[PDB]
Amino acid sequence: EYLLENPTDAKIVVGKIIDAARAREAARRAREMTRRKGALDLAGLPGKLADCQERDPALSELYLVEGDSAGGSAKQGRNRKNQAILPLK
DNA sequence: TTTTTTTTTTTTTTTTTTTTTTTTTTTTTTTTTTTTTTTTTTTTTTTTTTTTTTTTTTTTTTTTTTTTTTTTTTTTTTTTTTTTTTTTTTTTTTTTTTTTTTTTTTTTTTTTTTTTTT
Repeated sequence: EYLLENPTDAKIVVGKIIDAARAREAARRAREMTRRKGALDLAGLPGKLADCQERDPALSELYLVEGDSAGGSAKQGRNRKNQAILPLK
């Protein structure tokens, strides 16, 4: 409600947050985009992998879990944008 | 208000690589054919007393050609070296034991929908 009420202060705070995010992004290591597992294309990755939507590394995670039951428990609750799961045996 | 620069994913189809279906050659495997072993009995072979006329060894002496013999010069034998094979320490790898962590499959039964063939 406060953000909707105060446009100028909200814009100033958003500018500060964007500057902080840019400062965080500048220091990261150089990299390149990577294909991710998807419905239309699998990219030759395992069936057990439950990959994420984010194509950029440094904004994605891989959770190495112990089995298929733990894999399902972690896959049900996660963030599909960043987090991926690869259940071992 | 019109007009100008740049950015990427698509019209893409062709080159490279990968994956997936194939069928010549040395190593297994089932068959027939030839080496082994145990019984019957069977004429047949073979073990053992008696007699007998034989034909080769032992009295005695003879010689000659194999046994004496010495010596030259070869040539098999032995020495060193190195290579090839055999054989045994050494190491590596794999399997089994019993409590732990993880998973993965094949079929019945009915009813309805896709998904190919005719």
